[PDB]
Amino acid sequence: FEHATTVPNVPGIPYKALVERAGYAPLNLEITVVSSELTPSTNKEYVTCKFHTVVPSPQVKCCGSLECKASSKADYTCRVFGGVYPFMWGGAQCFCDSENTQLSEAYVEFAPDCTIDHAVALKVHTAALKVGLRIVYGNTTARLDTFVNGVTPGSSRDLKVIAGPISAAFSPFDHKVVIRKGLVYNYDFPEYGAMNPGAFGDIQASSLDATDIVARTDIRLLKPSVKNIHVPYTQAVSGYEMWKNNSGRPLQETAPFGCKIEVEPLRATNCAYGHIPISIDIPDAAFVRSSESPTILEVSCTVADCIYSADFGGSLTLQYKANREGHCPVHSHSTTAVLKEATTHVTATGSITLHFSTSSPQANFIVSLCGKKTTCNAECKPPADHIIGEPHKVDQEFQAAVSKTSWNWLLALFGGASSLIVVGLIVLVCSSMLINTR
Amino acid sequence: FEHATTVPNVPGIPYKALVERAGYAPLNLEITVVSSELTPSTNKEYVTC
Ligand SMILES: *[C@@H]1O[C@H](CO)[C@@H](O)[C@H](O)[C@H]1NC(C)=O
Repeated sequence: FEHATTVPNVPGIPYKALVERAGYAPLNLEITVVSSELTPSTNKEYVTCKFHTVVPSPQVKCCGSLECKASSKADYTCRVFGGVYPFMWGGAQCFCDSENTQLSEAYVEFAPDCTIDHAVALKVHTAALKVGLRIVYGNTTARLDTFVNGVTPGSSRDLKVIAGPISAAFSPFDHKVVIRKGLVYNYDFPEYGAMNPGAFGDIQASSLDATDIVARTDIRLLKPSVKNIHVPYTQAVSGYEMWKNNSGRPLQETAPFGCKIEVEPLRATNCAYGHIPISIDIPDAAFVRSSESPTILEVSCTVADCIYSADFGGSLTLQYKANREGHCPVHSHSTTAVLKEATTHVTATGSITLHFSTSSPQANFIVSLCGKKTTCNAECKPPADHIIGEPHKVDQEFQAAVSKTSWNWLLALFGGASSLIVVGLIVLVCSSMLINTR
Repeated sequence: FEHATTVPNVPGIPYKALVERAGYAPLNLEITVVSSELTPSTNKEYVTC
């Protein structure tokens, strides 16, 4: 048999649901979402890091002329200078008064340590959600893991189960993301092929060890002004360090709904938002015929005490009269309250206590014991402790916080002035015929 | 759990009170004032004889 149900997408909060079939006792269905896994699609854009300026030994032509030549190295900057007079520890290296000329070229390359300090800029899209479910029926447990899409049933014991699609899509990831040393940042990294000195992504490479690099970082050579040989270079500060200084907080301290984010797939995990519609198919053999199910008679409630607490602190008692020994299932059909146990032993005239949680002070609802029902009600109070860190609001509030006494107060407050105007019009027409008498 | 009371300051008169918590059976609580003790602060002015 196939049964459909909507469950909140949140870990550690089981959901109880029943299946009704003629001739078969109701079967408890417990559904738990063990862990969420939001894994989006990503395409590496480029990788950047701190760079390092190669300053190769300047070329010098003694007493002759020379010309600059371009090269394919990244940020290559070449410039000639005439009138130079190179000097070294050995003294003069060229000998001609101002005829000699020196050519200086510089370029940039990623520093070796980058091999571990690299930062990769990624583009994200088409977030996909994966849910792991545990289903309990007839004190039998089964596991599965399925994509949220409602067209790819999972495989578990050759059982097909379908989930989703999500009610409202949620994704903490933004179109442009940055990764470095296990940390993820939100940032609009410049597109590959576009560079801006003194900012993130001033050195860009397709791969960490790509021989081909493209990058401009505003290197301008200077005319030598010292006796000995020396090539003076001036350039802007590396952009990667500047981003590092003010990069801001990572995404672990900004993701809503407490998504725990792992880098290597770059996926969020174990966060809650939305409702999952799921259709579960149970084998028929799992069902038990009502003939062998225990028969109960003369059931009733007694609310020993109930506390309108966030945690599961409400108590209840049920009194039953039966004839056969066995186990029968129990449940609360009112969404505002959820029980704790699903099945209980049944005796000839036994009574059993149960634990339940509610999201309203007026705890009034219908509780099904085995195949029978019993309506019953009581009043709960707010708790002394108002902050706790355990599963809360097993059912969301449904504007049911209004108490029965408050309902009665509001009902009695309102009066029928409309009836009074109607009576006024009626007596007015009566007076009208009276005037017709006069 | 914290629970407050007002008791008569007098020895040999036990006071019985309860604590109410949902899901917990009521717990008796007996308070007895074994002996009072009032000590004032003093200074020695002088002595005579
Ligand atoms: C499950 O419940 C049925 C009904 O009482 C019982 O016969 C069966 O032994 C239970 N199975 C386990 C593993 O407890």
